[PDB]
Amino acid sequence: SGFRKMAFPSGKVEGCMVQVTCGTTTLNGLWLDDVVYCPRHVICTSEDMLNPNYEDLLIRKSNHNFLVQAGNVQLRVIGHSMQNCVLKLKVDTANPKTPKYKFVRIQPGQTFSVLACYNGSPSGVYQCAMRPNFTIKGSFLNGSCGSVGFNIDYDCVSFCYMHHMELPTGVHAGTDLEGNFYGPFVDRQTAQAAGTDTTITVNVLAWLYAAVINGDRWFLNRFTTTLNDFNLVAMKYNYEPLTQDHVDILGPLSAQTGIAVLDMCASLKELLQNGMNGRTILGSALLEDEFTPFDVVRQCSGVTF
Amino acid sequence: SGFRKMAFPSGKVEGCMVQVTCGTTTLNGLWLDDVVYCPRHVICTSEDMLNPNYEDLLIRKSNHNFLVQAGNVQLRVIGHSMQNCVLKLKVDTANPKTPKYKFVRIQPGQTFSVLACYNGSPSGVYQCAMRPNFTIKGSFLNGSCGSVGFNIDYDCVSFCYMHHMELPTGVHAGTDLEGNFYGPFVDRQTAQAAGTDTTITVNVLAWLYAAVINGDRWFLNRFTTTLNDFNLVAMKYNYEPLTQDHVDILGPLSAQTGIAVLDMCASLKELLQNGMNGRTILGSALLEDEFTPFDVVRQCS
Ligand SMILES: O=C1C[C@@H](C(=O)Nc2cccc(C3CC3)c2)c2cccnc2N1
Ligand SMILES: O=C1C[C@@H](C(=O)Nc2cccc(C3CC3)c2)c2cccnc2N1
Repeated sequence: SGFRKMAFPSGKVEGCMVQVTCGTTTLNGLWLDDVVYCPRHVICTSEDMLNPNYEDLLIRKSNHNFLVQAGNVQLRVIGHSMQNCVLKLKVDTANPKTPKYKFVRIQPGQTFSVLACYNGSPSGVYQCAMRPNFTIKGSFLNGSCGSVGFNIDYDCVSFCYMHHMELPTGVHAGTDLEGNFYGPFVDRQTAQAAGTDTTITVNVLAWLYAAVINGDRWFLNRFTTTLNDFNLVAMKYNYEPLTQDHVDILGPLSAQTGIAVLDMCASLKELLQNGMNGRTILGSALLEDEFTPFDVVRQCSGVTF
Repeated sequence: SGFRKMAFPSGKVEGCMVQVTCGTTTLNGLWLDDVVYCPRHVICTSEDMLNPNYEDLLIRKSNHNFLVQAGNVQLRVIGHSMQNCVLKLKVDTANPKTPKYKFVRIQPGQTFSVLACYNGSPSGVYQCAMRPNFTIKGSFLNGSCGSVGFNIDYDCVSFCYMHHMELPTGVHAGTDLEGNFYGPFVDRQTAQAAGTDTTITVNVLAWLYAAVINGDRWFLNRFTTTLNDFNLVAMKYNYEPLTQDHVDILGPLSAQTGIAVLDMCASLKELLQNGMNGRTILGSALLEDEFTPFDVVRQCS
């Protein structure tokens, strides 16, 4: 029993984290095979950050301007290039701890584990969702840039996120490992703001299924609904539309618990309209939207890595 | 900024997890140097579970009755002994991935990371606290026994928990790595039940200090309180007593934020009275009690 916000075990990623230094800037890099990946903003100083010309800053650098430290060992940089907003430093040694991996771009609503790091040293791991407004609600201080997010699908690490910056609201923005931002953000010091966020409906439903599986059933009711009626309610409460694909994805949980997705939608309708009436669900007084259907099934079935 | 329930990176522990089998029972063990630690109940059968006599079950076993698998490899067991409620299996290979480590017994309110494991392979990592009633609110299925809890302050892993069982209420009980249970529990399937659980007051206060550090002040008020009046009110909401030690421990957070500990106590009293009136603190609509003072300073500043 029990249901917790759970991250993937982080060991396979821990063996890839290094420190990257350029001038007076130190941040984290990801060392896979013979390349170190890190945010291209490592090459900027204070003045540069206001309006950087990255190609022009980069052409001025030699390999020896980038100091890469893996533990207590310096790696030799033998090449450098940029891909979108990530810098790729070719080094003279392949990482002997390189896991089986891929680079994947995730969709809003999908979850991943973040390994927060400082000076190339992993400090903490936590689970995040990519918000509908393409931010993440992370926990990051000065020095965390280049921290990465990932999933593990089998023995294969899927890297999906590299941390680039904090927005003024205190939420976080970054890129895939091919250097494309999630969201309408740019890597420069200027006023930027996230869009208004919405709640991830399919995930709330997943978590309601988790609650039922763990014995917490007070919110169930005799009623059902239709997709269109439910979506009018979702829109009113700043919930993402529920699609037929979402309904299909929750199919397993529906069959296991005997509660059809649109029956559970009728539960969720009532919760939005009436609140929780002083009760909790899985120890929370708000509706949790950072577990996917896959997360719920995985944790309520004991899958291993 | 931001504030998350954060676990330690699990890699140092992952490299120590093995599978232990005895008869038809398989669970997890922790392989450090040349010893594998696991719950002694691995040697029980169905019959045994109400009133096992562990010394009598153990004397009947040989080394070769214990199968230990580390990844794809069998380890050879060359010795065994029991210490309290843990079995220690001496094996013929020291674990080359053994981290710097120590065994520490923790007190209620302390937090740690759990690496949940099945068949000797890591499933997930999450953060837990030792509740005042000596249970933890974990996430554990059949096969999770022998999963461990730990902290990593610096490069040294401090092992503080090994998982043994789930109580009827769905909460979890286990031992330190010297095999002494937390709380009044025993490794038997007799009816046992945890004490009423209470809120960890010192941690709630820590987390209110975290909210102030992250720029949120809405819940403060102009009042203070004596320690004794605070405790008289807080007990009525099932909050643990706050002690002078706890007040001392909050001193650094007090000094960082400019808010005296007993003024923060006054804020908490009002929150218990009023609720949150549709607001949140660090993203929660309930008061959070699974961050320690030490955790707050580590994650914020
Ligand atoms: O998440 C973080 C990392 C880091 C940060 O946000 N840097 C940062 C901010 C704006 C723009 C840029 C770059 C693209 C041009 C980088 C930080 C420094 C100090 C305090 N908190 C944090 N939080
Ligand atoms: O945490 C867990 C592990 C495991 C469990 O609780 N085993 C267990 C229960 C009572 C007593 C004993 C031993 C000392 C005599 C062991 C379990 C089995 C089935 C369903 N859920 C779980 N949850």
